[PDB]
Amino acid sequence: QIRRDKLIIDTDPGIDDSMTILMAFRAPSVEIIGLTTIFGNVDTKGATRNALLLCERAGCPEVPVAEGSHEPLKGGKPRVADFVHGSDGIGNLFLPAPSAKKVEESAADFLINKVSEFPGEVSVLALGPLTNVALAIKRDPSFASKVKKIVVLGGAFFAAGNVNPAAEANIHGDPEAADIVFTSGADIVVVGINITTQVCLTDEDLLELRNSKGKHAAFLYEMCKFYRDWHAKSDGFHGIFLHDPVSFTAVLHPEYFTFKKGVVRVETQGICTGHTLMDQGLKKWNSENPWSGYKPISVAWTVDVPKVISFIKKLLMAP
Amino acid sequence: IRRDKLIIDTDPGIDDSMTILMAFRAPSVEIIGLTTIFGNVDTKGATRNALLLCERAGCPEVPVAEGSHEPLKGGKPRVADFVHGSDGIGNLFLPAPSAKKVEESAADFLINKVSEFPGEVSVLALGPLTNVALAIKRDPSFASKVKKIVVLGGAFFAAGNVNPAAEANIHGDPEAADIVFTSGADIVVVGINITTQVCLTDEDLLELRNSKGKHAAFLYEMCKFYRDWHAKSDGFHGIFLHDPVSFTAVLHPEYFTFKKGVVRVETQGICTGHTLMDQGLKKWNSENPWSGYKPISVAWTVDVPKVISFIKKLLMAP
Ligand SMILES: OC[C@H]1O[C@H](O)[C@H](O)[C@@H]1O
Ligand SMILES: OC[C@H]1O[C@H](O)[C@H](O)[C@@H]1O
Ligand SMILES: [Ca+2]
Ligand SMILES: [Ca+2]
Repeated sequence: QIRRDKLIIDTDPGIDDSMTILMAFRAPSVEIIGLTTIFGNVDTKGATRNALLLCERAGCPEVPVAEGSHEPLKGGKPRVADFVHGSDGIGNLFLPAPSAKKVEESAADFLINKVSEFPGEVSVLALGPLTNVALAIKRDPSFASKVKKIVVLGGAFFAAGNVNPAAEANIHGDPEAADIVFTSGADIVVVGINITTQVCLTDEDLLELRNSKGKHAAFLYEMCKFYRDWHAKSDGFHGIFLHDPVSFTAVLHPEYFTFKKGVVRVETQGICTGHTLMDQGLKKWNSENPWSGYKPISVAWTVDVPKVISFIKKLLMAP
Repeated sequence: IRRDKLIIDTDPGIDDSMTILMAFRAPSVEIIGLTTIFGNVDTKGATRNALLLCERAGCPEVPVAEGSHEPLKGGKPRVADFVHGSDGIGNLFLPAPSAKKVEESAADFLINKVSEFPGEVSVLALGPLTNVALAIKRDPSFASKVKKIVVLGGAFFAAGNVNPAAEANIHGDPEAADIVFTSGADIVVVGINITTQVCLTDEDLLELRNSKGKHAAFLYEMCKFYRDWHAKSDGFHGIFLHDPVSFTAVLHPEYFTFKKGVVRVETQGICTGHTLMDQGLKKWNSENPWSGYKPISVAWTVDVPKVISFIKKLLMAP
């Protein structure tokens, strides 16, 4: 009935990625044109397996799943967040293998091809390390102008990281890729954990979800048991933060946030590897520095927490 | 009254000069020496200004010990002459002092005084931390014997002032700052996240010039250049009070709140000079560069009216 905006989700499912993907398949204003997978919460092969299973669970096994890079741009087999998302990446449910199969092309080929087929039409929601997006940008200098918005869940702006004091997980997963994306000149919107740690579902909210008429309520509640237990052990919070679902909310309802423009750079070496730092442009520097001359991006600054929670709950609890 | 022994390590420097003159007039403080470092001006220029400040305050007997001419990594340091003027005091070009520096380097002066009075000597660090790091490396007992080190430096979850990542003192010597912060000494750090909240407007500066303050004319004259830099760079008609706020933390810690946490400094890459604190509110799954070190105190909030009132009272005192 209503106009659908084309969206590619680049993801490492992942418990909150899974919640976001299932919400996105239910959003009537969205047309998911594909899922592109990356490592982080689980190895890339595990992320592809979960993405194919989510397409089957949502009743859309025809939605293409394109497998991305198995390692960051600097190389090396990545250590994955199995202590947060379980050994299978979805809270240790150990589900049977999907029947649907991934497409032949890589995530980077898929991103380039779709953006070239529908110029200015396709937005990218990046929910994991930015390796595939950086590969597309490096391979295609016209990608930045052809893509619509790139909404990124990543970074920690003037706030503690979540892998260590300096870095947020997605950026730490591939700092070089994040620096390439943020300096690409594309229309980028970054939602850091400085924003998403303000948006939580309590144990009571999780029980409300389990008791709801939500299409995937049972599955969402089961995955969230492991996820909630990690938040209790590590952050001392009884419930879960909503990271990937808040970035999806910034795609559909940017009016629930305020944004600041600024050049963003990523530290790629030393103790602060993975740190994201924005130059707001409020001070005139005496000399040039690593933030000089780049095109600024939009950084989520404040969030209307009740409006975001209401929107997420509505999609999760929808029959 | 009983006076707390204090060594001021400094790169004077316009706000360093304001702080030094305030410290010489504080009855609860005994300034046992000034140790100089580069930053706002080359070390030789900082020594010249420190000796001139001792003369101006009527205490030319106060020892001035010259410190390192370069940061620990070596090479000629960048000087903030665009902020503090070519002479480091706002282009006043005043005659050189009669008083002379002592023979001992700043690092050896710090070591010797701390060893003479274990647990009793405090250090107020107003510039890059090179001399303090040299004292820690040269004397393994220094960190345990110094009473407290109060540092004006860093930017905690806030923009730097040399570039988006780094505050000037830390950027001046990142390796030295990392040595000081991981030394295990009783350290208190006051970052520019705190001091950019404390300002003197053009009206406050005029009130100072028109006051009966002992050093009012000199302070106002130095601040002309300083204020012009703030107008051009920060878009603020007035000055921030950086070094005087750290001195206020020494005398009136009750005007601030502090958080404990391990602090590390980035020494390479685009974020060279960045200061980052681990608040310890999250249990990490595995060890990281903030693990295992002794935490330090980081100034977190400030009662701005109380700090401004204290600084103004000291600056305007006859
Ligand atoms: O730091 C949070 C992010 O890392 C993981 O990828 C989570 O799913 C989320 O995207
Ligand atoms: O960044 C401010 C500091 O740098 C300079 O040394 C100033 O005097 C102050 O100490
Ligand atoms: Ca994710
Ligand atoms: Ca100083």
